[PDB]
Amino acid sequence: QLQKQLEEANDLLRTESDTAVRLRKSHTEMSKSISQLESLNRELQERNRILENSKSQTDKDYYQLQAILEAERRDRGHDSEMIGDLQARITSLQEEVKHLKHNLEKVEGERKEAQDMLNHSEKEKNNLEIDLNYKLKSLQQRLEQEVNEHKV
Amino acid sequence: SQLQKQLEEANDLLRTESDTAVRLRKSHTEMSKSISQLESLNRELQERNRILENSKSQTDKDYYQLQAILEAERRDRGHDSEMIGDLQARITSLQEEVKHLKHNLEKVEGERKEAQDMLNHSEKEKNNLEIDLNYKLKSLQQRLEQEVNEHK
Repeated sequence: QLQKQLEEANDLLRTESDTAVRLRKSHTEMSKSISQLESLNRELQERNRILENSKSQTDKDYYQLQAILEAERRDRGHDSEMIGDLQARITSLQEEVKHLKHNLEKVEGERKEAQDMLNHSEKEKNNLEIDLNYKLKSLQQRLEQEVNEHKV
Repeated sequence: SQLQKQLEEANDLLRTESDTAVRLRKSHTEMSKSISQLESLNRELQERNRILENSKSQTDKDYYQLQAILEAERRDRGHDSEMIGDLQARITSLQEEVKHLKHNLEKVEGERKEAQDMLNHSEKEKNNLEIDLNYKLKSLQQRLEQEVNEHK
């Protein structure tokens, strides 16, 4: 009868106030978890902020070494210009040497011919002087030998 | 009809209770959404970190490659500098060979000129001598033979 109807509402009202205790326990554990998670996510957010700046710093250091590389290259470039100009100057000097040598030779040849002509002129003139000297004296001797023939 | 009011309490409570059992079933589904979205953000945040750490690490590797390019290419500058010195030496030798040839050419051409002058003096001295004597001998000879003939 009703004794079986209240013995039911008994077991039911029990499990209800029972599972209400379990829900309250459920909810105090989820309060505790979401609070520890809010304090953890705060940490991961900060390690990330740090990572980011870290990576951005690594970038700057890379770029900075590139800038140094591109300056080196700019200098190695001036060395190649310089080497090029020394080589060109060398080439020019060499052909100048060649040319001057060839001129030396030629002028040296012309000096020789000149000296040959000079020598011949001097010898020819010398022969003349030697000849005239003896012959003129030979005239003066022949006249002397007549004068002195009758000197008493 | 007094206990009928007690069944108005119970009825009314089994509705306020059946109602907060539905506000819960909804609350819990709204929370299992948040938590699912947090899991999302969390996998995303973890992804960025991974990419960050990887991009950062590839940059470190590239940095060391870059440094190696600097060292390698800086050897080719030690050689460039040794060359510039050698070509600078080859150039001073040549500038001297030129200085010396230019000198020799000036002298050898001086010698030529002088030999040409001496030759012109020499020919002039001789031909003046020959001309003068020729004239003086003519008169002396004629007048002697004016007499050698007036003998007969």
